[PDB]
Amino acid sequence: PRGSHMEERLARNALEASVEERTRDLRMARDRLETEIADHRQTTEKLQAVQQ
Amino acid sequence: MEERLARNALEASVEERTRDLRMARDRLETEIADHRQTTEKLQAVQQ
Repeated sequence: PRGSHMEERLARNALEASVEERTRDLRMARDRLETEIADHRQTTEKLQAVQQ
Repeated sequence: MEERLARNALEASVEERTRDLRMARDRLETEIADHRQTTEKLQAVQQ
């Protein structure tokens, strides 16, 4: 006993799960990298201030 | 001179971090762009 769009909804669930998990991974990578860039910016700004 | 060598080593370290962070940024930019085109194509095949 199957709905007329059951297979299509299951395919949608599969694709959605994968795409959203990739999205979370890329958000996390982006977060880590922004934090590193901020550390680097603080470091360079402070070293610039003391160079003269 | 010791202070000059230490200075240059720190300078070199900082320039290296700049290069690595730019490489990482460029790569993640491409990854994000590619993912976005996947999501847009996904979304349009439904509607």
